[PDB]
Amino acid sequence: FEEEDVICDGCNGPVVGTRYKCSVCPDYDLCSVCEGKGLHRGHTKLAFP
Ligand SMILES: [Zn+2]
Ligand SMILES: [Zn+2]
Repeated sequence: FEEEDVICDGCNGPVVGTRYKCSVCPDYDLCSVCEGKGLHRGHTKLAFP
């Protein structure tokens, strides 16, 4: 079966916990650490569990 893996665009680490996905870009996500450092805040994001 096919598996979806989310990798953080800031640090290339796996997104464990909350996923901050850009609503503008295709396929841009941040982990909570990179989100907390303020990456990519020129675009609205969705934060899902
Ligand atoms: Zn990260
Ligand atoms: Zn974006």
